[PDB]
Amino acid sequence: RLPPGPAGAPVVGNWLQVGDDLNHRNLMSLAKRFGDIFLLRMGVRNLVVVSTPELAKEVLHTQGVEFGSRTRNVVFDIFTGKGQDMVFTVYGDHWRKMRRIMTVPFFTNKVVAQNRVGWEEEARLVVEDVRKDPRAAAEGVVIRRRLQLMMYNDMFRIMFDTRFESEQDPLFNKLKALNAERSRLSQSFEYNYGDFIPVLRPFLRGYLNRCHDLKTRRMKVFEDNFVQERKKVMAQTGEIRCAMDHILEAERKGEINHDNVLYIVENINVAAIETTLWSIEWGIAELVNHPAIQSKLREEMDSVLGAGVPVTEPDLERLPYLQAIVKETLRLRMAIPLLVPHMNLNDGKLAGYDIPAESKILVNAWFLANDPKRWVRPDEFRPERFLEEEKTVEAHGNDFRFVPFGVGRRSCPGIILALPIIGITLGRLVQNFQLLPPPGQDKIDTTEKPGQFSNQIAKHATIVCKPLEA
Ligand code: HEM
Repeated sequence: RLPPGPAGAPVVGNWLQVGDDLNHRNLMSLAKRFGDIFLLRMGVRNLVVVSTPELAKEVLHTQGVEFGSRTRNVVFDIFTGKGQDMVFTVYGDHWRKMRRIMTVPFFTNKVVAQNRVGWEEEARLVVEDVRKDPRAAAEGVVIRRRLQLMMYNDMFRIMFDTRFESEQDPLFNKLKALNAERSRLSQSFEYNYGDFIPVLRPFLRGYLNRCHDLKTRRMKVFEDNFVQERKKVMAQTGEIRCAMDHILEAERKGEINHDNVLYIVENINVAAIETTLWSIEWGIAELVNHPAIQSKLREEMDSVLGAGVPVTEPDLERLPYLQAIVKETLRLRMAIPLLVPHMNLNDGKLAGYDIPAESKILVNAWFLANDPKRWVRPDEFRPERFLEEEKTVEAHGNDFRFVPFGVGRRSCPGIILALPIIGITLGRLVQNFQLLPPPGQDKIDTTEKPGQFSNQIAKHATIVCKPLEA
């Protein structure tokens, strides 16, 4: 009836057997013991993990409604207003409304066309700042730091038609720290006792007070420094000139309330910025460690675009090797490796097993994308696979082995923004630098740090960026 799994113990369930760190690696090991679908009890919380494309199809597509909700806990409830946001809402009319209101301002080809030259410039500014850093060509630079500013500027250009001038900008650093604390508080293991053993919830008072205050400070910065300016600019310009203008217009029309507006901002800041950065950083690391692939990419852009001609968004469709490098980075180095948790509001069935209502459903998407029984040597960083035996497999999940952006109703709408940003950024870097390891090393250390939320390079990479002219 229930899926197989390790026998639990009273009130702790499997918590003390498996620990707090549930990631795509040790969930693979459990799948090796218990099969394509297995159950864990984290105290009172049911967790179901599926590890086949067939089961991903069931969770994401065939029963996409039945399993189309999100799990929450007392911490995420504070930050999302108990699902008054977009990401962490259950499936229903609220989610439909939010998803619809966000489509025109954020997630169309027109949004891409209106923002691509900003993305292209922010990428060029990364190159210029690294190009002038004396360390970059010598011991190397931790390039994700400058790329972080690029991601902030790309996303705040879309949201508010604004950017941050430098890594030293006070507002940029204030916002960065609030976003970091927002995610640290929601991803910390230290509140698990009160979620898994709910009778202990009173002892979380202090932790939850900390979450309240963080939300207060973070929403205040969103409001004071970005949202209120748009109301002012909207009134004086009389028009709708950025994504969040559309959102505020929906509030003015009475379709949403101001809390919904701020939760959209809250969502984009945790869903879009560091997430894209992880893939860019991973791709840089693998390009350093695969010089032949790096040179082949550089040759593609020179051949297709011409020498010295910068890559732009409309060029990506005629740079299939660049696109394949991006897909292979999302495959081998999938940085959101368990997607986002799904949840069934009502009792359901998967693979014939009964799934209790409100179970947390995890798709091990990294494993789907790296299963040696379903891919040709997935351990290799081989972008050519997406030009050869995988040449029809795309990032939007037409093949249920490769679902880095999900599939179906709860799939990532930001795919339309992430893919061009990654491609432009990697292309621009390779057009201007030889990407090399630091002098004392032959390779970038690509050891994973797998967690329930992200699969980041464990050590932020120090990259030597040697100008091609040097
Ligand atoms: C490489 C970068 C990114 C990756 C790999 C990624 C991946 C994902 C995944 C796996 C999900 C959940 C799929 C599921 O629940 O089955 C998701 C959801 C979401 N993503 Fe992204 N994403 C990226 C960038 C972005 C960006 C740039 C934005 C917005 C500008 C964004 C906005 C969202 C939103 C709003 C959701 C929630 C969708 C819903 O629950 O209805 N993402 N993303």
